[PDB]
Amino acid sequence: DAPHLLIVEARFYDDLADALLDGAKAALDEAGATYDVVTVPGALEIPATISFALDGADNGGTEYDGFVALGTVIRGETYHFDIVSNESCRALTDLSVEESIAIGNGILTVENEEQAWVHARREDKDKGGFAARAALTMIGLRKKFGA
Amino acid sequence: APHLLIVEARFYDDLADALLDGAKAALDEAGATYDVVTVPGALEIPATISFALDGADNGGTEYDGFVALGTVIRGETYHFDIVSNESCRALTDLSVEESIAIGNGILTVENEEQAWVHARREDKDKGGFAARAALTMIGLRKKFGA
Amino acid sequence: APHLLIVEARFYDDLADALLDGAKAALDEAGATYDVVTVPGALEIPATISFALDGADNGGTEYDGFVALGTVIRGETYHFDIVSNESCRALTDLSVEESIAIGNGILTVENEEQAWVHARREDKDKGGFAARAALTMIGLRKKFGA
Amino acid sequence: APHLLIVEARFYDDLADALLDGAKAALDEAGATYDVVTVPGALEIPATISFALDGADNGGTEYDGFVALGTVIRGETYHFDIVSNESCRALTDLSVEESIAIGNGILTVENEEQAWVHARREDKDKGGFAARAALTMIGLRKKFGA
Amino acid sequence: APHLLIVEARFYDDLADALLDGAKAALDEAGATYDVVTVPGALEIPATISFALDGADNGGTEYDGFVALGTVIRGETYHFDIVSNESCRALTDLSVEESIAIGNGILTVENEEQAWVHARREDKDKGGFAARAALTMIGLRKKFGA
Ligand SMILES: O=c1[nH]c(NC[C@H](O)[C@H](O)[C@H](O)CO)c([N+](=O)[O-])c(=O)[nH]1
Ligand SMILES: O=c1[nH]c(NC[C@H](O)[C@H](O)[C@H](O)CO)c([N+](=O)[O-])c(=O)[nH]1
Ligand SMILES: O=c1[nH]c(NC[C@H](O)[C@H](O)[C@H](O)CO)c([N+](=O)[O-])c(=O)[nH]1
Ligand SMILES: O=c1[nH]c(NC[C@H](O)[C@H](O)[C@H](O)CO)c([N+](=O)[O-])c(=O)[nH]1
Ligand SMILES: O=c1[nH]c(NC[C@H](O)[C@H](O)[C@H](O)CO)c([N+](=O)[O-])c(=O)[nH]1
Ligand SMILES: [Ca+2]
Ligand SMILES: [Ca+2]
Ligand SMILES: [Ca+2]
Ligand SMILES: [Ca+2]
Ligand SMILES: [Ca+2]
Ligand SMILES: [Ca+2]
Repeated sequence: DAPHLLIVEARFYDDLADALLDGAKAALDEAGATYDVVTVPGALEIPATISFALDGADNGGTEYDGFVALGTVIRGETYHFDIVSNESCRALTDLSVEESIAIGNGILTVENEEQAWVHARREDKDKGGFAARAALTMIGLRKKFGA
Repeated sequence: APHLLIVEARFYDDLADALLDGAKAALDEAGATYDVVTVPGALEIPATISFALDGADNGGTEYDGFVALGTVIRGETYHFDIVSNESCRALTDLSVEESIAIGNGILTVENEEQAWVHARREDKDKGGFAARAALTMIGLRKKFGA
Repeated sequence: APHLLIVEARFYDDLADALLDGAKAALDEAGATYDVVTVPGALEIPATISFALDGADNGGTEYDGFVALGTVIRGETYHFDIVSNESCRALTDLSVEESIAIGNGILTVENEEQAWVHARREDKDKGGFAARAALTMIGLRKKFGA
Repeated sequence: APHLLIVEARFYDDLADALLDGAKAALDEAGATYDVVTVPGALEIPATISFALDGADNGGTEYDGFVALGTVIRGETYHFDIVSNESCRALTDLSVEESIAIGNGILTVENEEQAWVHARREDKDKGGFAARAALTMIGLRKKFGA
Repeated sequence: APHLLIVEARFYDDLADALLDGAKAALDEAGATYDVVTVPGALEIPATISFALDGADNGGTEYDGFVALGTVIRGETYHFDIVSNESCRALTDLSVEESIAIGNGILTVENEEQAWVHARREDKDKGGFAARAALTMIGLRKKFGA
């Protein structure tokens, strides 16, 4: 009866990933929701992964009520940092719309590691918790609208 | 009488109130009805409209149009620019792909000051503008017989 | 003679008049006829063309092409490059997905000065260029027998 | 022998000539045949390829590949970035979604000086590079038996 | 034993070799096999994977995953961000729409220096990272039973 979420975490920056995951798990536990955690190398493969889960579900696999995308992108000198954020979020958005699924976006895109922590920590901006809660809210709306 | 779904990303509460106030006032004056659904951020507004559409296709409330409200204030983190681009990008695709009337009231400003200049109905009234746009689009949807 | 639908985003009233004047001159000059539909902003131009396409598939007016007109001036707020990007993005995709003739006259400028330099038929004439591009695309569409 | 469609966005005539010369040369050298269709700007190149594909699916000329030729020179207007992004973005989706071989010779430069360095066959020969890329992709299209 | 398709955009030959060496080393170390196909630039990598997918649906080599390798160095021209943007964008959509395992080794850097810091297996080894990312995705694709 409790929603079962799939947390797809891009573990590029491990310590930041743990902050986000701790934020997300905290919010889900707190809400009485259960979850599975899957780790991917970077934000770029987060959408594909949710896609794998959806197709998996259609093949009798675990059926997730929603998803929590966790990740961190720190703009350094390279332009690929803009690309990771943009493409991962872009694909997630399209995904949430095209598949009409509940997705909490916890993909952090900051200038430096200092703000990354400010957003990743549950003690701070708690983006991971905000994302997990966002997924729940969307799970509720998805249910309300009878999508 | 058109019945709209107002989807507000209530990130900044005060601003959200201003925008919603603008949207509601504009629709009231046009004699249009509406429901208000709340989401945490602009990023979930498009999926929300999607939910509404699927629900409608499942016998649920059928909406004539949508008013998306939200506010994104660019501070320091590169995270603000993405919220604006995606939400509005997704809304644009959605309006086209689904051929629906969408008033885009997702405010993307530099700082809180201009946010209020745009959010307040006494000012630029972005919320009202978006609501009116939805009505205009609802009318065009009907004129072309879409 | 080709019959085009001119979809103008009337945000800046005077600049819209300039683009519209430019678009009409080019079409009148070419002998093409047209209807003009007005929307509040560039963001609703793609959906409007979408409405017209579905309207036509429902026995409504069949347009040979489209001329999208609009102007976005990048001021101080971040709510400008998004309008042009998304409006143009959806227009391009629409032209490919639906294989239709679309003249893109959505003007994206840094300031009011270039807006006028591009919007005036007497100058850059962005509207006429878009109108002419639409006609060109109508001819190519027929030439390829698409 | 592969037969390709060169779609040239002829906005800057001289540069267009340089790019076209480069593309034709590369195609001639490879013993490939080609048709040339001209469009006003890079923005209509993707729809044009789309017209040709639908045309082909209606018994029209069947092309083995495409060579998109164009030039965008970034100056002041933000519309220059849009043309570059949109045309190239649509071409890419088109190459993927339709599984066709496309050589991208849409030159996006800062100034005219570098435009010539890239456009001239004697120089960087962007046109020939795009023509050669199209050929390469045609061969690959066949190697995979897609 | 997974069989991957390495699609390398060989624009800067030496850097391409660094990335390929990094990709093969990672795949050989995992016991995975692979075929290597060369394209002229990052813009054709997505269409190439598309070719491989179709070819597979026509009884061609069935790949368990893909490793996209390439390098884009941002200079003065704006044609650099577009190559990285579109290629990566196309790859991302492809991986989602086709539910395929794709390791993105398309290196987007500002200068030759970071290009070398990332392409060398001895250093950041983006080629190996992409290859390993592809393997991880292959494993996940199977764990989820997609
Ligand atoms: O999640 C992230 N992934 C990153 N890797 C890119 C991509 O997400 C994939 O892991 C890999 O490129 C191949 O799929 C990042 N950077 O490279 O900087 C980053 O900041 N964040
Ligand atoms: O509506 C907004 N949402 C924001 N959050 C992003 C997103 O809309 C979602 O709430 C959440 O990311 C997970 O879905 C914002 N910022 O982060 O700055 C903002 O300014 N405005
Ligand atoms: O056509 C324009 N519409 C604008 N409005 C945005 C949008 O096009 C819609 O009118 C409205 O947002 C709700 O749909 C603009 N700005 O806001 O700056 C602009 O410059 N040009
Ligand atoms: O090919 C180009 N077309 C341009 N026109 C834009 C577009 O390609 C179409 O021609 C027209 O806008 C209507 O579709 C350009 N600029 O405006 O600068 C440019 O630099 N290059
Ligand atoms: O892989 C790359 N291809 C490049 N060429 C662009 C494109 O990838 C194709 O090779 C060609 O344009 C025709 O499709 C690059 N630049 O132009 O700079 C680059 O840096 N990297
Ligand atoms: Ca750790
Ligand atoms: Ca009809
Ligand atoms: Ca001046
Ligand atoms: Ca045929
Ligand atoms: Ca097969
Ligand atoms: Ca250095």
